[PDB]
Amino acid sequence: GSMKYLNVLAKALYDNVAESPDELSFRKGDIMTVLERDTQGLDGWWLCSLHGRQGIVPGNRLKILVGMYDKKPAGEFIVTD
Repeated sequence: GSMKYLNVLAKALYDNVAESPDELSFRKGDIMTVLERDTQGLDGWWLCSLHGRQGIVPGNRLKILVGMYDKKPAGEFIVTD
């Protein structure tokens, strides 16, 4: 239905440390779900979710992996045109 998320994940190829709580701290080998891309108007920065938080992550350090095919059916949203 309407208002569905991407529900694709990506594996970190490189590690980082986050200086802000709005930024995600991840390490190489870890996997996070990508919710949307270019989330701050910055090309290549994706809004990912990991460890109970969501935050900005440089997608240039991630590799997209389809880890889930089954997912919520969603669709619970108002009508839109």
